[PDB]
Amino acid sequence: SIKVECVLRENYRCGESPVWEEASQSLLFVDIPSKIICRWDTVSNQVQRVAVDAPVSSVALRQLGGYVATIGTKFCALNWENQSVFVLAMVDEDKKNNRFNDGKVDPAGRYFAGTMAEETAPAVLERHQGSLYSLFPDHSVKKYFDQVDISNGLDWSLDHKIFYYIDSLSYTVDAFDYDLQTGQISNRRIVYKMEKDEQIPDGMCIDAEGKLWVACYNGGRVIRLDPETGKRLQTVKLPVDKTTSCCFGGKDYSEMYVTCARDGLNAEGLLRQPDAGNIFKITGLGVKGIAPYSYAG
Ligand SMILES: OC[C@H]1OC[C@H](O)[C@@H](O)[C@@H]1O
Ligand SMILES: OC[C@H]1OC[C@H](O)[C@@H](O)[C@@H]1O
Ligand SMILES: OC[C@H]1OC[C@H](O)[C@@H](O)[C@@H]1O
Ligand SMILES: OC[C@H]1OC[C@H](O)[C@@H](O)[C@@H]1O
Ligand SMILES: [Ca+2]
Repeated sequence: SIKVECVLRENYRCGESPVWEEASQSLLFVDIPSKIICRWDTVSNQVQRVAVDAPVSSVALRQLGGYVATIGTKFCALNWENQSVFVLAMVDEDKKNNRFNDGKVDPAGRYFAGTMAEETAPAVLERHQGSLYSLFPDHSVKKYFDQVDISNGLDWSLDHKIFYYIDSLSYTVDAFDYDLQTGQISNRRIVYKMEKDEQIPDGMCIDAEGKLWVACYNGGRVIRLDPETGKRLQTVKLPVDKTTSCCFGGKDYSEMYVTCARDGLNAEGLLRQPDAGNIFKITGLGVKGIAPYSYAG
């Protein structure tokens, strides 16, 4: 029943931030070092790209039209019709060598995204240089906490009272109390401790049953976690090791899309993993996900 299929063979260097746009039946994502925001029309099977001038680490839908994205250390807005990209807000202005990493829109339309020191190789970087931010609908930015190694996967409970969060080099999935009307968070705690063979926790999405799916970078898998118990429910393996993120999409959010990377693989690794950097689809998981929220500014 569970089927893993490589569905887009474009060999991205580090595919990240998959988000399903049901209005266009398209998958949006980024290829970070390639400095492109990608939109894959799954019907026509055509990919369109917007080139940007710095590494781009996440993309989200913008409610009023178009898209938003994290490029370098700037929150940016994109009009797809004119390919125009402009800055909404900047962060980490006191940092020499930082960039945004993962980001996602909360259930009130705020664009959460966190930063990291820039890497020279995978997970080789200055420690604790990142912070978590959110871009509010009025374009102001809230700073939540600092000392982040690599800001990564994040999502919100279905009752909108819990915020789930991954700093990759903590090797844990954490939770906070979260207030929907204000976007405030409180009382960080560990919810899941990654096993050795699960490697580095990367991207994460919630499903319609309130369980969490986490992409395991270097672990060649996604895992399903119960945040209520702190236990793993399921593991699904993929034929690429550097699985970076996941989201639900397609008909009624019943299909999972998984991004991955070829950056960091040596000659032998590339040969063992011919689909490194491609987009995968997983069907038959037996759960559906939920629609992404759109940025409200
Ligand atoms: O550290 C290697 C990779 O780990 C996963 C991060 O999301 C990505 O930005 C980073 O480049
Ligand atoms: O001051 C009370 C208010 O504090 C903020 C909460 O989001 C709101 O629901 C509550 O009513
Ligand atoms: O959302 C389900 C659970 O997720 C983990 C949180 O630490 C816990 O407080 C919450 O009840
Ligand atoms: O309520 C503000 C915003 O919250 C996110 C929703 O996806 C968007 O439609 C809404 O406009
Ligand atoms: Ca990531």
